[PDB]
Amino acid sequence: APQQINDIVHRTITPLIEQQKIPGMAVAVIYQGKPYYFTWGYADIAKKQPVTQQTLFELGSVSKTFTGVLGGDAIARGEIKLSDPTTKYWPELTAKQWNGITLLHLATYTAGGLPLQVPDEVKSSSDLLRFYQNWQPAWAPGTQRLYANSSIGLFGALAVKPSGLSFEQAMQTRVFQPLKLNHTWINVPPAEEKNYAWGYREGKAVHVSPGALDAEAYGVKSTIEDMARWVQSNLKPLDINEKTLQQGIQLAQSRYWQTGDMYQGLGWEMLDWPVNPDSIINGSDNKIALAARPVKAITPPTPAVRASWVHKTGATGGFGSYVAFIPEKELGIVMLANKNYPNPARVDAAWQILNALQ
Amino acid sequence: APQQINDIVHRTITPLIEQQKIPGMAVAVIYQGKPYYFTWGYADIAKKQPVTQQTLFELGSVSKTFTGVLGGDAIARGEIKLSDPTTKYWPELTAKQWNGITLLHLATYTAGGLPLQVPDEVKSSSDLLRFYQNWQPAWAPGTQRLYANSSIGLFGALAVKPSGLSFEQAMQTRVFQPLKLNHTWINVPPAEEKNYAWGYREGKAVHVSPGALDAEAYGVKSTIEDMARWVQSNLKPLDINEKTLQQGIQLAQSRYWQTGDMYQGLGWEMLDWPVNPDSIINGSDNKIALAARPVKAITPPTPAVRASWVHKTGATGGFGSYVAFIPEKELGIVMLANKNYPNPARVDAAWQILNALQ
Ligand SMILES: *[B]([O])([O])C1=[C]C([N]S(=O)(=O)C2=[C]C(S(=O)(=O)C3=[C][C]=[C][C]=[C]3)=[C]S2)=C(C([O])=O)[C]=[C]1
Ligand SMILES: *[B]([O])([O])C1=[C]C([N]S(=O)(=O)C2=[C]C(S(=O)(=O)C3=[C][C]=[C][C]=[C]3)=[C]S2)=C(C([O])=O)[C]=[C]1
Repeated sequence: APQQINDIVHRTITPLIEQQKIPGMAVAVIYQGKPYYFTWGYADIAKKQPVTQQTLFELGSVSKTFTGVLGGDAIARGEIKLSDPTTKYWPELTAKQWNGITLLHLATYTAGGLPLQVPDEVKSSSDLLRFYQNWQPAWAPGTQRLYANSSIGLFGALAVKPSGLSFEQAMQTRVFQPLKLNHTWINVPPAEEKNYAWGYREGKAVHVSPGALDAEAYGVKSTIEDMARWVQSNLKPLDINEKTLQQGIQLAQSRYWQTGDMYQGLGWEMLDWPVNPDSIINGSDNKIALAARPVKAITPPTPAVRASWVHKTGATGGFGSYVAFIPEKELGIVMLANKNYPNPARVDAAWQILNALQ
Repeated sequence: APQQINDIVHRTITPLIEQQKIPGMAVAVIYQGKPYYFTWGYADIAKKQPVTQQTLFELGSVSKTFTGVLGGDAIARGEIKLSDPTTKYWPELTAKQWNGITLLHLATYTAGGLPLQVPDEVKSSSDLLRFYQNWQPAWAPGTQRLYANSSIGLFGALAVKPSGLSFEQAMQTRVFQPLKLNHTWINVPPAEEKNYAWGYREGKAVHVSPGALDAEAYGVKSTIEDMARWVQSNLKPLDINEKTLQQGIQLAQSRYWQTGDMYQGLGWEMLDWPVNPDSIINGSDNKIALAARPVKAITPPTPAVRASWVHKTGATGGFGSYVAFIPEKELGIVMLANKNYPNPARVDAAWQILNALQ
């Protein structure tokens, strides 16, 4: 634990925790490829359980990065193609608005306005079918980006159909296990409930509620150690043995669309490095990250760029997460909290830390 | 070499040499990853110099597969992007018709009708510039594929621009050398002239003549063992130590475009395996291969497919070549002759051999 890293992390995080009134937090800095952990506060306030390197946190939409890589792995396996029509994998989706909507569009939120949330009324496979059949796009495919669980969520469910495996079974078998993420779950096992931190919203202990496509859009829970390992994997996919998984990670970091100084990947979002702090800090604010924005197509997509600031924010009703890394510097960071707080604060703290380490 | 291979090669190639009256020939069959060589006739009729594993043949447009991989390597290095306008690498190309024409278009013959040949009168950099500034499109970019030295030739020249290296130096240091192709040259040095075979056209001995963008479009000369090595590298790039070259080879085999049952890559052309022999055999006829055909964009490109028949025909006034391989079966073949005989005959022979072997 070099003092250099120790000081910047504590000087940055300590004030953050107090200002935002965060109950518990865990941080990992990947420096020169090695991980360094830090923890604060409580996982369970009621029974004074502290946050440890084994505490499980709800990742919220950071889960989308796993979904993007799983999809990319299915592509490398030749099971699917981003160029394939959404109907090729779900024939019963006969409504005319689907005609030219591809898996690429679903994966990158550019299908034409799929909604941020899948209605709570949707549950059955049938209910899900009606939802997408009755949906009316606002724009043509590939013209505008609208962040949505309905898009990437569907991408995830369809990308695994050729496998014959459940989305969960495919994730654990093709991503979790190969990478040694032995404490990363879509469904928390009874044996791990003791490590499952509680989330806090308005002082109440809460856990994410079940919902259609939850696993594919915001259902993963992990530890700071597994997330650090997840970061190292995305930092240097070349060190991964499973050929298709190595390839899947590279595809998830490719640049498919551009809006402003931001590039959309599969789950991951990227910006050229050196990046402008204000661009990423102010860009993370929901009011901006959730808005409808026209996109320019990158034809063909740009293969993962080493000199990039790769990241993803994530939240549930009671948790707030953030992951960011720079492949070219072999530097990265993970911040997990059992309190949902402003994205700008997360990104500012991460920037302050990584910029200080180079 | 196993009698299975010796048997099918001897019964297929020897009759071919007799029928086409080929002076000299070299064939290499890659079986289960290992190469086996066969040679016939003379490299130099007068002086009766035999064809050996050290004989250099002019590859013709098979050179385009090298240009494609060098281009792919430059992409992997982050020096260029296929999405970028052609004018970004050639600020001098200001004519309005070039707006919208990207490196991708140049590399895949989809620019809009760039001519098959660069006029013989065009020599200087000055001649080249006004030639391109004066070119007028037959179609809009990205709509029709017209095989041409003018397109891929310019792609090659611009692709190495960022490196500051010459095309020959870039190719030598980034492709030939890392793959141990120690007897492959763009410009044959004095010490290798005794191994440089003569081509034959109407009985007269001939060598390819100099021309604008020749190096980038049809200027490579190689031996049968170097080419077998080239096939092995393209068969399984995961065995290549140089990261960017490994990726560059995989990029050259990606499917950017589709016309009929064939897909256009960077230099390489591919078809799904199993393939209809009649398709590739008749499709090889220049009456077809040199004709414009509408293309369907593959958005985004499909990463190199293992179950593919990958190939490329090549010829000069005195030479005829052919290379083809099937990644999924670690099977491939190289055919070099110092006589330019019909493409369909080359492809039929090659299909007879590989189909008998797998
Ligand atoms: B992702 O973290 O960007 C994300 C995830 C979800 N699904 S969820 O069930 O995890 C919930 C998140 C919230 S929230 O208040 O953090 C939020 C964040 C952004 C936009 C709206 C609400 C409450 S439940 C959603 C979702 O369900 O809308 C959105 C984004
Ligand atoms: B490529 O082999 O498909 C190719 C190469 C060239 N350049 S070249 O200077 O090597 C010449 C080739 C010929 S040719 O008669 O073998 C031929 C082959 C295929 C199509 C047309 C002509 C004569 S010079 C060219 C070119 O036009 O210079 C075309 C294709």
